[PDB]
Amino acid sequence: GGSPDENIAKFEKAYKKAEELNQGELMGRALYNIGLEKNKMGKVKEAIEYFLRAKKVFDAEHDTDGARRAAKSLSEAYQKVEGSGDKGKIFQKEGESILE
Repeated sequence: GGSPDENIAKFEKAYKKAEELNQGELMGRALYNIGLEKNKMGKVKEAIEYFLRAKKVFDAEHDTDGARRAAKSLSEAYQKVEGSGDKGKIFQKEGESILE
């Protein structure tokens, strides 16, 4: 297995590991990943929460990149809050994992 909401259960543990270390870059990315999992399951409004909280922690770190990155995924979500998906081919893909 490895369902997105079940992956969140691990990412919340990983968030607590980020949080005890107080490393808001990691704390932001943790909630951001959770939000991506929500968004792909159709939990758009739940995705918003996690991208807002992720972004908020990036804003504290002054990492404007991750703040805009969470806001970009927020834009992806807000389109589905206005026109929920819509009958059309949205060119989606996997999360940018260029982590060597």
